[PDB]
Amino acid sequence: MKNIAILGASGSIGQQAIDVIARHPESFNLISFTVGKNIEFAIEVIEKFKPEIVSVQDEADVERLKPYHSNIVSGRQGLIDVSTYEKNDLVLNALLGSVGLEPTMKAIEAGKNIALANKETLVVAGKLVMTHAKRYGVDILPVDSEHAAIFQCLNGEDMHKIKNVTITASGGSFRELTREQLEHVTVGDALNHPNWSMGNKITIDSATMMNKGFEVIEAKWLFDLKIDQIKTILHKESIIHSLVEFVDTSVMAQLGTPDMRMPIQYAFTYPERIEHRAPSLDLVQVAQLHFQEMDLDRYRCLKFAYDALRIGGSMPVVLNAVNEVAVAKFLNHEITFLEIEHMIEREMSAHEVIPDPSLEEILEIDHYYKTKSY
Amino acid sequence: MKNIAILGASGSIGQQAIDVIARHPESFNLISFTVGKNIEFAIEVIEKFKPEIVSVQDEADVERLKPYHSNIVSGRQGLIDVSTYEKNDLVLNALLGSVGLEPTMKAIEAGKNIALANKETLVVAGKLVMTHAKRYGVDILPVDSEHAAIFQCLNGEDMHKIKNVTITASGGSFRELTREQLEHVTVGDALNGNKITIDSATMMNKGFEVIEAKWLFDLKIDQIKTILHKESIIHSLVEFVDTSVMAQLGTPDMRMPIQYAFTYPERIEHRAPSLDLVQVAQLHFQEMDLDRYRCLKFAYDALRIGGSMPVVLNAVNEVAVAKFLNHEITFLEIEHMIEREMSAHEVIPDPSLEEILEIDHYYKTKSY
Repeated sequence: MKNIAILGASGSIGQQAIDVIARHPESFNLISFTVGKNIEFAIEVIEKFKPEIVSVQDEADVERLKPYHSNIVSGRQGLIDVSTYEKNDLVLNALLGSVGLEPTMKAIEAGKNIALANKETLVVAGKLVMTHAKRYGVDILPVDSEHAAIFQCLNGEDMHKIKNVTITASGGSFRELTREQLEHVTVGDALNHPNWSMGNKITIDSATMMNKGFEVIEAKWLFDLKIDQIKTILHKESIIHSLVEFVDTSVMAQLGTPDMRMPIQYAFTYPERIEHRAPSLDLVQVAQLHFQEMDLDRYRCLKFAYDALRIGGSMPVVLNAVNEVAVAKFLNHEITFLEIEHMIEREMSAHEVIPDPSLEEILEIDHYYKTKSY
Repeated sequence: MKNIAILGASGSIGQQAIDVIARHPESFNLISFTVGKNIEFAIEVIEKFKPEIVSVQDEADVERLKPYHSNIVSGRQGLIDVSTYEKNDLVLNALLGSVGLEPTMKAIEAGKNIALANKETLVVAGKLVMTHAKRYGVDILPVDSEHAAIFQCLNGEDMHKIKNVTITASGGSFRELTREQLEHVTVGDALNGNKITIDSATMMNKGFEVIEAKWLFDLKIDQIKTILHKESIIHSLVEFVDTSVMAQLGTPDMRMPIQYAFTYPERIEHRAPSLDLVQVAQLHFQEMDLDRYRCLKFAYDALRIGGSMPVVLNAVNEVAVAKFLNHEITFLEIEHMIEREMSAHEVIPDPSLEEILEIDHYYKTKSY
């Protein structure tokens, strides 16, 4: 019976993680969690799971929870109180943005294994986080589909025997379009009404392939890979999630339909597996699987993520921050779709690279590109 | 540094294993081996490799070898002395037929890991072999693409968390032929040693592999599945109880499994062209058609029934393939001969090793 902490429990992944806990009261206990401003959700979680400590973003909201619980904290410190809570066995960091960076580091220092649902953490601070995890002897477990897949291919294997790792990609919303059709695509072409659904930024990143770019960067640090060991391939059906070729030329692959709960539960159970009630993949129904060569002239954003790996240092911090700014301009109809990549490329070209930047320089650089004039 | 024993070193498989050893002198050591009448080859191997003990089939060829002497034994007992040699680390059973059955059981009782280069051992006697190996904490690796795939999917995993295991199959040389077209198949058509070739066209080979997997991974019959996969790139899949699916992929190949068996559970470098999924472009999957591939269905019947039934399956298939090769019966008569002998068999529930040998000898030697 292991104690789970959830940072950012009211977001989409946090809620799926709570469902996993609810579906296995025999194996998991929610010992601690945080929310931003969704106090009603914190209330329902407290009554159902009786965590031992809970954090909110605003000091002002602590009084709302006092009638329900004896130990409420708030603010930037409250994330640390929760992430370093001494009864935690595993800390799921499903915070979005740079905010989850500090709490992860302090959790590692306290000796807690981390489940990362936060893509920024290893994109902007991959070296920093992984060296810290190795020094303190904790595991960084992915709860993302491609990294979960790679993680399962390497279970029981010696990392030194890896020849290379291939991440699959759908091709995104616009995969069917000609490169010239891409000169005329509108945000409407990617999203019918932005306010209907969640995941708008993520849809854009998948259409530009920045999403796969970020996953290449994370994989490089998560599994301590050389840059020329990390490959991609276009895979229309997204049934095969990743492949690993070993030095004997044997290739392991992880396959599945897209249930986002499976990697969450795997992170909670690793190295065990427990039952998950869900339909099984049926390859006879799938019938065919397609593969074709990644085209980096078309998906230039993925090319930029490899550039940020080659250059290293603070360059992936710039890539992530400017991508966030550019996708938001795109969503609010200020720039064309192809202007996303020119904006990123222009900012990358002018950036003066910093070392090996520290945690506070990473935050500085992140804030600068988010808030500068364009 | 691993001490390798080879039973049946004279055949192609034996020769392949010796190549593996010769190419990795830092990894392996040919410590003991077995030959059955090719004394010439056995001298060469003694010349090159420093074997400590050798067995020959005839008590009569023992003299020709003691000038070249390593310690030499012979006959049925010789196999057991090689198989259970104390310095053995892992024994490659490449004996063709029933003669490999008792040497492996006593190797298991001596605490030795087994590589099986023939499907007979676990088809006729999977129950017995696995029970022993379980009691003695011993690895059992069939030198086979599909089983090497499954073993790799299980790296770092719990066999108890298996939901399903799926074996893939191309469909064989006649996959694009209709059951009506099979009426006019010929030996020449089908040859494109020789018995193993027919078993692939007929799908008996995947049938045998289904039977081995059941016992190897201690699976219930509904947990062992097959699919038709034309490109033979995915070699097997394992679904776990969380519904995650692991698969092993590659170009179809045979140099890799012996080497895999020798290094298991380690991997070492192998120089061959890498799988290129961009060039393959497409992977196809279809439901397995048991009315087209009746030999596969017979394998499953033998599992459901259990006991001596798989012994009969294997024996009659060998007789039938050989009579097809000698042009006494049609390609389709293979499946009919198997069916009838199966339908008439009176099954023995938990046969001893001795009863397995009698049943196999009976169906091999009776007239039809």
